[PDB]
Amino acid sequence: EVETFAFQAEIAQLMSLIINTFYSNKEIFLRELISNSSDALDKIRYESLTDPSKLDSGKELHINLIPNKQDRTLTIVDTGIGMTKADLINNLGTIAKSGTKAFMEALQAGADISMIGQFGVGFYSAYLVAEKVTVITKHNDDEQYAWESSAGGSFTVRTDTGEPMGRGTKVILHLKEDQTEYLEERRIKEIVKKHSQFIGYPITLFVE
Amino acid sequence: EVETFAFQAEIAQLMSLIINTFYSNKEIFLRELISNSSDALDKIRYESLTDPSKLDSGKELHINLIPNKQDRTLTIVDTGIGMTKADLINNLGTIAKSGTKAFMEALQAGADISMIGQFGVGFYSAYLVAEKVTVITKHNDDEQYAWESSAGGSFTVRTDTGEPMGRGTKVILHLKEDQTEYLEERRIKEIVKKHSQFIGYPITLFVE
Ligand SMILES: COC(=O)c1ccc(O)c(OC)c1
Ligand SMILES: COC(=O)c1ccc(O)c(OC)c1
Repeated sequence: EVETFAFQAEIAQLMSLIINTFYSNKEIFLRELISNSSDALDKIRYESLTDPSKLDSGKELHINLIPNKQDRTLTIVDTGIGMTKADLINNLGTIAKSGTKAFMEALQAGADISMIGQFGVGFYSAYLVAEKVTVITKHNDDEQYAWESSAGGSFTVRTDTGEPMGRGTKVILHLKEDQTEYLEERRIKEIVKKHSQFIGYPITLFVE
Repeated sequence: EVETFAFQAEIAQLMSLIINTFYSNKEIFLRELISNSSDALDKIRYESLTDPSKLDSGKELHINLIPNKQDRTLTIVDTGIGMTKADLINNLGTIAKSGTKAFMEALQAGADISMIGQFGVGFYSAYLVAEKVTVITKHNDDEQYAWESSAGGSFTVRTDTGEPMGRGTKVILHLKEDQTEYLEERRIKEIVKKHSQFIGYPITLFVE
């Protein structure tokens, strides 16, 4: 049982701007997703300070990067707070409609695509490299869900019955055919060291 | 009725490090506080998406900067989410104990004080310039409280009976005697334009 939703107009415009603008510095998508993971891990850590049972669903707070050259996917897994169904539908827990407005203004006023995360909409930079993005997520207060979108104006939500994850978010990037450099160990290491060296959680790059 | 609490050891060490290290670039405190305000304004905006009555306590989302040369105070007011008493006691809603550990590591590994906000403890940069900091805060789910600290290991919390604020946080910076440049309109404008030009809420600098 799949539900199909329309992106808000402003988010659909932001997505096609990302997909359609000539912009070579695509590697910033990973920085953006790891930061979001870091924020989600901060929120569950904070909750746990006053309610340690919040961590019943898994105590280890970390980030895994899993390339798979067969499936052509790069997956970012965190054991952060997770998202509820309502969070997923509301632009994955973000204020994306006003974040998009602020980002658009900035882009006229001289800004570039790499500053996207300053406007709270760094998630959508996933579309610099992915033809399709699948987000599996489990929050303590809800069931496990899968969100999916290949852009074009709509996303689906379904309850996910695949591999239980306990708590956190997996962002599965189905990479565009010319973006397979982001599955190479060397290149992912370079990028993590470049843009994500002061993240306060361990980041494990899986090998194949 | 005032309660006096001990800072966690790690926070007390972070504070005296801020107070005691030779570091000229003190102006970053304002960037750090405005960002925290921006995050708080993002959280109430998000909550309001699905429950517009959240905004009953005030619909305008913004930031005010109020210098007062008489009192020698610079106050940053936001109409963000606010903090509960429990948030105030738990390091003002932050994961400051692990943020301090990550920041300390980074400072050995070559980092400088200006990167503090990357470790989620930018609030404490207030002590680059303030001999004392008072935080008045009102969350929808709680009463209005005042938190206060001149560092030295302890902070107080009291319910605040002064001017009702509706919803949000006021950070009152009692500036060190040699830090009065941060009360000059020109200097605050310069800093806001330098470090806080893509904040997605209006920032009003009051005049005297
Ligand atoms: C709370 O939201 C999250 O847990 C979360 C985590 C990772 C992400 O890449 C993400 O995109 C918005 C959201
Ligand atoms: C939710 O926390 C807040 O609303 C908040 C707002 C402004 C600040 O400067 C701050 O320091 C921690 C916290």
